[PDB]
Amino acid sequence: GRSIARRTAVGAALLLVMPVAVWISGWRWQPGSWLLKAAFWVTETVTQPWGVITHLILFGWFLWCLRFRIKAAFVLFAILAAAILVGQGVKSWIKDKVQEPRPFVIWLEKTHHMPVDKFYTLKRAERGNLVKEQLAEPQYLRSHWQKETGFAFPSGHTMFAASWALLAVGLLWPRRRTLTIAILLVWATGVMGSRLLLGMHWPRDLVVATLISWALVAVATWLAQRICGPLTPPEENREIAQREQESLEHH
Ligand SMILES: CCCCCCCCCCCC[N+](C)(C)[O-]
Repeated sequence: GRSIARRTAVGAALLLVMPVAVWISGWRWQPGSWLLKAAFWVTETVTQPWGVITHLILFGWFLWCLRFRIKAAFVLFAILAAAILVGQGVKSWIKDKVQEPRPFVIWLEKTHHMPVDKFYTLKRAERGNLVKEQLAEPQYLRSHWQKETGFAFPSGHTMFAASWALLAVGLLWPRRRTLTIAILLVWATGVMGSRLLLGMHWPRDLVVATLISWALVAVATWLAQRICGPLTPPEENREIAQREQESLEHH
């Protein structure tokens, strides 16, 4: 019954573990040398460029594991899509009220001799264009800081990876390759870590995207299940049991 929502919850909490830990810890970012590249790979698996690859594969794969009760599965991926739309809607809509530095911006204004008092005594958009110019004077990492922003926004990356992971844990505990759960969990954590290491986000931001991710996934499961039909074990109790007893077979 409510079991999904239990697991989902637990999942959130689990994924809340690392960032709250970090958040409490007083850690700060600064230069290093090879980690940046791996973290950049991990974030690039969510960036779109590519993709859109991870996303589709996870989509279809989920649909396989989501068989039987697949009637709601599509509904589910529609709801998620809907909020996704809603998402890009709000994102693009307000870039006004942010006014917050990204971990690297602080180190920058410092390193570049920019009185913080004066730094915020200046405008709003001019600040951003100045961060752009200060960035202009590794390379790909610069490309990423430019492409992203001066101001820190919510974490899309976190939200996406975390929503996937949450979906994974929550709506399947009854096994289709539990490797999928463990992998989405570790991967999600890896994206969040990727954001931290790259001077992209403050730990609180990660915590919050994980929460948003939680609420989104929750509302989506409850609503998709409302109309019509849940998963729940599908007949697939017998089929999953049939795959379970195949584990001890050989003889
Ligand atoms: C900065 C990018 C804006 C993203 C818009 C909001 C995204 C929330 C969608 C999370 C759902 C991920 N999922 C489960 C469909 O894979």
